[PDB]
Amino acid sequence: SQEFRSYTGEGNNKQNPKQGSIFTPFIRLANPIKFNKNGFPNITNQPSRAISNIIFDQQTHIGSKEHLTDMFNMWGQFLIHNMALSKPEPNSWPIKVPKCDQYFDPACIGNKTMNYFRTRATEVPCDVGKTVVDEDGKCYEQINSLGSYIDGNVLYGNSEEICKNLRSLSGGEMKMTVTDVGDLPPKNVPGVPMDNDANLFPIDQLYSVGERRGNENPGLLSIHTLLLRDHNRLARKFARLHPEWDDERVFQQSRSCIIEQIQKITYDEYLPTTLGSFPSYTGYDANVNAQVSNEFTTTAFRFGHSEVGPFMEYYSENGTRLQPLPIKFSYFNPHALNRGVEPLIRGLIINEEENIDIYMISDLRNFLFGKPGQGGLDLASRNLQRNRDHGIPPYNSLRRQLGLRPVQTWSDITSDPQIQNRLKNAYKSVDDIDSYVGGLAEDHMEGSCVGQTFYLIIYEQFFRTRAGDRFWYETPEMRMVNRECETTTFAEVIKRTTSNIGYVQPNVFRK
Ligand code: HEM
Ligand SMILES: *[C@@H]1O[C@H](CO)[C@@H](O)[C@H](O)[C@H]1NC(C)=O
Ligand SMILES: *[C@@H]1O[C@H](CO)[C@@H](O)[C@H](O)[C@H]1NC(C)=O
Ligand SMILES: *[C@@H]1O[C@H](CO)[C@@H](O)[C@H](O)[C@H]1NC(C)=O
Ligand SMILES: *[C@@H]1O[C@H](CO)[C@@H](O)[C@H](O)[C@@H]1O
Ligand SMILES: [Ca+2]
Ligand SMILES: [Cl-]
Ligand code: NA
Repeated sequence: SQEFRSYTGEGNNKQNPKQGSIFTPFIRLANPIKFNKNGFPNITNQPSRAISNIIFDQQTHIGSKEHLTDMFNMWGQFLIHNMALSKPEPNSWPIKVPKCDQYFDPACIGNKTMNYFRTRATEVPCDVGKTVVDEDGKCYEQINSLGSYIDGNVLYGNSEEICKNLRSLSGGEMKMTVTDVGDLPPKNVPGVPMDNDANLFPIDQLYSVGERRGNENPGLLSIHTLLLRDHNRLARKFARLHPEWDDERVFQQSRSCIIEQIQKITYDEYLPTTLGSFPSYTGYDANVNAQVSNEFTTTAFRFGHSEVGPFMEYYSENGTRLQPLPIKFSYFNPHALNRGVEPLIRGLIINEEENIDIYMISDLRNFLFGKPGQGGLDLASRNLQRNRDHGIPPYNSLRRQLGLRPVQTWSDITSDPQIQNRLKNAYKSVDDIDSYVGGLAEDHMEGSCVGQTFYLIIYEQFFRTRAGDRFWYETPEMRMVNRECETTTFAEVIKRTTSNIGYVQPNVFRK
């Protein structure tokens, strides 16, 4: 009776069963400032949408200075969906639109807003860890509505019941939609609630995968598809190798391989690209907590929104460039896979992404439901709100609490005058800068695509989600379990799972 991971994350740490499990408070690297959970946070800086217009506005293409690909940030978005979800409660703190905003209030009605709901929170002890006494006299911490471990929840769901509805229960395989253009994920699966944020298409047309927001964009769904194909491929092998294994055993052995495949790409390919390198595994530490930190998911790792390019490229088998799909048209759009995943994959690995800086494309920052005065969303604003919702300390306060030296003037953050000016325009002091905008404004660390601050927060998180993981693939007991897997590089998984994909570079995150 071999022991396999749970679907929720609990049981991973023997001494602290719930450690890292779903629906548990986030960790803090730095004390939060009072965020007044039950009301609005007391913010003296400019509102989120103002900071968005002043700092994040983008009018031209910059292009990744590190020469990274769209596939790189598709994995980043795929990676975070394995780790953290800040699920909101019906606790409304709307985003105020400045009067006369050309994108959300051209008629100059100064009461226009964008929907925002504060993250689920729970009362915590005031004399434990890094918290703060809220303005109502109690201490609160935000709740991670997802397992903190990299455990394939993106494919298999967050519980037994959801998992056994996504899988065929035959040969240990996952349900799939067989089509004229390869195998695609399933649809209309009972018990698998899928997100429809943009609400362009009816939910019965969305694909049913282990992660609610899997339909967010097609490039994300494509990654889901290939790892599902690779899963059913391994299940057929284990079925032939071990005919005595029932459906449950073939599935788990296949699930175990895919989890290892996800982990290996992250720590052998993704992180060395993000941070320039990464130390080698040093063994499981039962005293390390793998739980996600509030600053990691809220602040540091949200850099990807800066790097998303405006267009999604499509290429055919013979290498011809097809009509690019603009991001704004791809939000929760299953039609993007009508011609299979191969045309997307080709575009993702060849097309260079956007630079990680203060600028965010307008597909994300100025997305509209229709006319310029009725509805829409601003991802830059949502991030600022979330940081202020969670009580992320100011830029210089965070650095101090991370063991870094605080900045003294604007030039200490960057030499680019236009960045300096936009910071002067948005904030009157460096000690008023939001950690999110400050870390983005920093110069990239040597060999990295992020600044010193974000570098430190990201490095600190992924050290723990590896060291604190009892089922980490590099541990002796897990090399034994996964002795018949076929874990390779991401580029080779693509070839294994695609039809006539064409040329694929070894590192699909670069060039
Ligand atoms: C649409 C969105 C994306 C691309 C078209 C996109 C992309 C990324 C990348 C590439 C990331 C990291 C490398 C990344 C990180 C995180 N995102 Fe995320 N993202 C899109 C849309 C959203 C939306 C909407 C949210 C929630 C907005 C809000 O906070 O109100 C979002 C969140 C995050 C996030 C926080 C994780 C969490 O706890 O939910 C990241 C670390 N992304 N995105
Ligand atoms: C808001 O913060 C300012 C200082 O940042 C403080 O003077 C003021 O009293 C605070 N307001 C509330 C309602 O807490
Ligand atoms: C905002 O509230 C309603 C929105 O329907 C609007 O009629 C009203 O004029 C606005 N309030 C102002 C402008 O003070
Ligand atoms: C093959 O290449 C030609 C050349 O432009 C292109 O028009 C056609 O769509 C391609 N068809 C494929 C790859 O099936
Ligand atoms: C915070 O605390 C309770 C414990 O009583 C949790 O069950 C729940 O998540 C709430 O939001
Ligand atoms: Ca950018
Ligand atoms: Cl500098
Ligand atoms: Na997880």
